[PDB]
Amino acid sequence: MGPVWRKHYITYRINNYTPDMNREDVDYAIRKAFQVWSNVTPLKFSKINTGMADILVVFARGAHGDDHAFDGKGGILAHAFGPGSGIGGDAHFDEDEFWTTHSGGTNLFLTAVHEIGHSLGLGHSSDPKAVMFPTYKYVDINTFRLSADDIRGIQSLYG
Ligand SMILES: NC(=O)[C@H](CCC(=O)O)NC(=O)[C@H](CCC(=O)O)NC(=O)CCc1ccc(-c2cc(-c3ccccc3)cs2)cc1
Ligand SMILES: [Ca+2]
Ligand SMILES: [Ca+2]
Ligand SMILES: [Ca+2]
Ligand SMILES: [Zn+2]
Ligand SMILES: [Zn+2]
Repeated sequence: MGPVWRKHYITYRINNYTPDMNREDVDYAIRKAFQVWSNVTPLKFSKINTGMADILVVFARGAHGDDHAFDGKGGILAHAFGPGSGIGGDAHFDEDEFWTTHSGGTNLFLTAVHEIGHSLGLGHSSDPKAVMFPTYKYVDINTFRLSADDIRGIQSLYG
């Protein structure tokens, strides 16, 4: 097992915005992704626009300051650090991907759901129907729901 936030009130901040999408559409995708996890836990998420946040959201390309360089278009889409101080919790998205509000390119909302799972301390699921399954695939975003496995996983960390 890994680490967890030793608190239930968790802040996030968007460091910077992909030019792929409009600013409002980015904020929304991220907000809705946090809400997915909020809906099945006691966790409360708050966006801040300046200052120290628990989870920093970053778009960057190639080698971008950690031990985990991105790899251009395709392959790695994003990654996130487990709960902890400093870079802990932070979620990074590869700017070399084309981020979208829909099924075009790589869907930011679905990807954020997956990465925030990691930011909260989840690992991967062996269940192909779970959002924490290790590879991207588009599913209808209006009908999207966490799988029972995702809910089991997150509730085992936060009660
Ligand atoms: N070359 C690679 O692709 C490597 C290989 C994996 C490894 O060995 O680390 N991947 C990597 O390095 C990184 C690691 C970071 C992470 O895992 O988040 N992974 C990645 O870059 C991929 C991260 C990702 C994983 C899953 C999803 C999604 C799943 C779903 C979904 C919805 C319903 C049902 C089923 C699925 C919607 S969206 C989105 C994004
Ligand atoms: Ca990539
Ligand atoms: Ca952090
Ligand atoms: Ca891009
Ligand atoms: Zn990174
Ligand atoms: Zn993952």
